[PDB]
Amino acid sequence: GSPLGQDVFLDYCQKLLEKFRYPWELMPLMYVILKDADANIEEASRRIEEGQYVVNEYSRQHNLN
Amino acid sequence: GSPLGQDVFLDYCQKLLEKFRYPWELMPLMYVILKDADANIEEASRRIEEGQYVVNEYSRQHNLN
Repeated sequence: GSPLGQDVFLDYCQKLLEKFRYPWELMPLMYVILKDADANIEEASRRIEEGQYVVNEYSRQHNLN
Repeated sequence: GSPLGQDVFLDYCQKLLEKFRYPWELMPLMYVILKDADANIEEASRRIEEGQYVVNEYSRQHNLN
């Protein structure tokens, strides 16, 4: 019923958290992102990445001049 | 999206960013979360919430504060 399945989950977060070196308070975010990407960092990172670029891109196109 | 497919998306993001008062640098995260919750803040917030509690909870059992 509840093996490491959860522990690993937080472990990936700490890793996704390390991959993006996010602060310790964004664990709830890293946590959800993985909940969607089946918890697969490689599959979860591709989202954040697009996100980082996505958001940044939205900032490049507009350059907030 | 070219029409109101992406813009709305960032709108929810900025809103989710406001609902949780997250800094402006977590738009890539608020962005992904919405990507999983059909972009519906209500369905997306429920995850974060469980997340905040989830992580916080994991912080109580082990007592990390």
